[PDB]
Amino acid sequence: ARVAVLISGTGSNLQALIDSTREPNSSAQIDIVISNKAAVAGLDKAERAGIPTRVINHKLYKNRVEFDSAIDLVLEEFSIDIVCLAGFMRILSGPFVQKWNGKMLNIHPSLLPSFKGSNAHEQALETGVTVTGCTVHFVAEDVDAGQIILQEAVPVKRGDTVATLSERVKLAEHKIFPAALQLVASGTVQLGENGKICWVKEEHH
Repeated sequence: ARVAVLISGTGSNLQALIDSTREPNSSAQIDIVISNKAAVAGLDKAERAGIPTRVINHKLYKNRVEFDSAIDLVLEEFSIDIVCLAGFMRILSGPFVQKWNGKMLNIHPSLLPSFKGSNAHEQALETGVTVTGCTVHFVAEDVDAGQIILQEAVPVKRGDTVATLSERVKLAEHKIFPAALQLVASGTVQLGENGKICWVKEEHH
């Protein structure tokens, strides 16, 4: 499967994803990284890795649909099969999300449905949970919404700060984002017609 990563900044987990695709039995290759913002660190990560990049500036388009159509055209040109969102900060239009239904993954630094929205590590600490985690899911129209592929529980430790909790969750993300991509890229996990996850036994051995 040919994979695009959409970013807006540092491309968190992008290196984890690249490294996983270089493993011997990978089902995925990262073929393009697209940012809506010029000269961000995630672009440099992609370029240093030899991966094509594009910048699509939302200010050059009249509205969200036209902007997202420009993203989709690049995806079409590069024959992309699967999109991963790695810190992408714009809300994708309904038409775009519908088109990519079941082929677009995002990650969130909580065990959804807990701690939706921004600042999930601070929300976990303020709430006083002892277990948090991260979640990889298919993207649906409501943000953080969409069917869950993988989750990993991560402990909150006595004394944690936002920084120490965030680095522990990030280590889990580095595990589950590539693992989820491989499941989807291999066809082991697909989104069924019923809109629920399907774990498929593949014909090819």
